[PDB]
Amino acid sequence: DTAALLERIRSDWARLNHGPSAGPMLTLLLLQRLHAALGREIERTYAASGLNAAGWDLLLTLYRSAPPEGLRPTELSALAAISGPSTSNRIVRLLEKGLIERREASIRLTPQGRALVTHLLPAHLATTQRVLAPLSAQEQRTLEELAGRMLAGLEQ
Amino acid sequence: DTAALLERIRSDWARLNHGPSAGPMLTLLLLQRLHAALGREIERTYAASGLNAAGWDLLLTLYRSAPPEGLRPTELSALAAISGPSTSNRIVRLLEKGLIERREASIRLTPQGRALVTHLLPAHLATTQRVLAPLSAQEQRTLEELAGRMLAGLEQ
Ligand SMILES: [Cl-]
Ligand SMILES: [Cl-]
Ligand SMILES: [Cl-]
Ligand SMILES: [Cl-]
Repeated sequence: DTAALLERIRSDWARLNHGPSAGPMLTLLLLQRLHAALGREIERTYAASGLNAAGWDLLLTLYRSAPPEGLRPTELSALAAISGPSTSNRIVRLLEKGLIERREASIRLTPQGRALVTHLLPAHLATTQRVLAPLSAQEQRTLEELAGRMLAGLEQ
Repeated sequence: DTAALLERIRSDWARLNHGPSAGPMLTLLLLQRLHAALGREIERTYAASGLNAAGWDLLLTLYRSAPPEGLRPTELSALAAISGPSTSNRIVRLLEKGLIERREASIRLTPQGRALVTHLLPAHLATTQRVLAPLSAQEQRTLEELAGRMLAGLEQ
């Protein structure tokens, strides 16, 4: 908790120097902690509906980005916020739960899946704005730029 | 990939408006994608040693932050970058693997655990600097501040 013990972690890294700065290690630690904390907040929107983060992401991505016929698996992953083994049986599970359907693959929301997102979105949108709220307009755009810029350097 | 389709995702959110801006949703999507991509890069340091992200984090946190007697479970979680169900049997597994030991709990590196981190750290440190490399001194510190600032708002 806090920046309480960033100083402790900073001085701990300094002891490893035996005769450069700790910024990069601290910055990544902070983003990692931020990723977890953001997870917690965003989760509340849909935890009671029985969804997890991978499930909500897939549903929401279809809601915003699927055309009426749906999205194919390549497209879908390219448009979703979350990828990786974290998302292994998300489609299987959501099919199971009646919230998405297939057609010819090609995936879309069922009516129950769409009403569900429609009902949660206002709170998801509220939480999204609330977690960024400590930051101004510049700052938010700056965060945007730096993240895109870092992210660009790694996308290969 | 790219900012190629941020514009697609931005116009997709705009269609949801029926009569505010998409920044927050895009910013969080970007941090989420960044978290995954960073994961991939950092992973290479220790994937061949058989570690995963939770395992490496625990070992490294001891390396930098444990005193000679080791760290108790509260302390350890407070000093580590990663928390949550992601880290459930990390201690069990690392004990199993001979890299950490207990004593009276209280956890520390075994000699094999310490040599392992000692050997990987240079590459972990290299990767850490490399993924932040697209950004300047200001920028890195700015990212640091904004993340801490967001993270502070959520730590309760
Ligand atoms: Cl994140
Ligand atoms: Cl999204
Ligand atoms: Cl991250
Ligand atoms: Cl660390």
